[PDB]
Amino acid sequence: QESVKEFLAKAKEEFLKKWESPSQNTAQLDHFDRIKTLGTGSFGRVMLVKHKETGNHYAMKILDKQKVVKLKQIEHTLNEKRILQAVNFPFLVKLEFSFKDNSNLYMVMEYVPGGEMFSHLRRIGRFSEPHARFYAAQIVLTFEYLHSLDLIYRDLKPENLLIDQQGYIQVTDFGFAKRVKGRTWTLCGTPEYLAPEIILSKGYNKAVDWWALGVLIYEMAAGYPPFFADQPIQIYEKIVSGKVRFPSHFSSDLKDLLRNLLQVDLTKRFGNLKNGVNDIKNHKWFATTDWIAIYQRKVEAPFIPKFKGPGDTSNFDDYEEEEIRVSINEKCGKEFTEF
Ligand SMILES: N[C@H]1[C@H](O)[C@@H](N2CCOCC2)[C@@H]2OC[C@H]1O2
Repeated sequence: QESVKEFLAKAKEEFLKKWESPSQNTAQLDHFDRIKTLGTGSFGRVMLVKHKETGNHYAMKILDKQKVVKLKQIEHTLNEKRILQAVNFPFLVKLEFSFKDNSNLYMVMEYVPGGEMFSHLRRIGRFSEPHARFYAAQIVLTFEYLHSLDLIYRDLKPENLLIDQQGYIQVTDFGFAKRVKGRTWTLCGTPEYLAPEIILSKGYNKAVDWWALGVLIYEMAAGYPPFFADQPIQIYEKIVSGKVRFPSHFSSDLKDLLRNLLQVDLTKRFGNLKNGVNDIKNHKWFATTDWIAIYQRKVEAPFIPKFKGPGDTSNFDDYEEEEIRVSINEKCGKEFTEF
């Protein structure tokens, strides 16, 4: 399809230019006012901030350099920043500024006020198949783009997908993404979404992102993921068996797609065969999908989140508010020279 070949050829040209010449130190902390904590992890936090000169709102990710080294995430945090300053796609969150100081690394992204897809899924119960299909088509197009750049994403799940002001998806949380020619080996991701070859400590490739799409479409349509248990070891046993049971309300076309995405043998899995992503785009479950209209954002979305303005935080949840302290001395300077 010529218009798709030329689109992706140009996409890769523009990605490589920025990849080979990354930007650095494009703002500083006292250019912003702090508003609220939006999310936390074992080495970082995300805060809503407002730029003092322009008044624009942003999601500022703050990573603690000393905890990054301890949790062994140095290369991952350098992957994340380099990838985010080089990509450009309608359904990816854009990096606007980055900088560092004596204690922390900072990535400043556009703020999306609609909240995480996870919150909306749990409030509604499950998404109808047309509603799940609209979100899934945006993930297929985003993976077609990323994989053509030799990037793997490695953390697809509903908590990492935001719903925007037009009801469309924005993928965020690029902390495990990596540029990969061939195979890679790091153990990372979230237990319920891991493909069997990751659990078995094998060299793996972009097929793990297509497995995770199968898990996501099942979770959107059922209300719960296909493999669950109280301990990760029990989750892993179910995954590598891959025996999966489908609710009776699933359509026959949906069950067929999911059996081909949740294929335990990676050499048989849709998205990893000779025809690549087109085995997915041409599947009967997507027969009603206008792929061009979705990319151009001309389709009316299933619902628009309720929010009052660009600074509204009502769709995110409440976290303890702690300080952003910067040490008087520099920490881990050498390890993050390239950030
Ligand atoms: N070639 C072998 C593969 O494991 C399968 N193929 C994967 C590539 O695409 C189509 C089918 C199928 O099962 C046995 C044989 O044919």
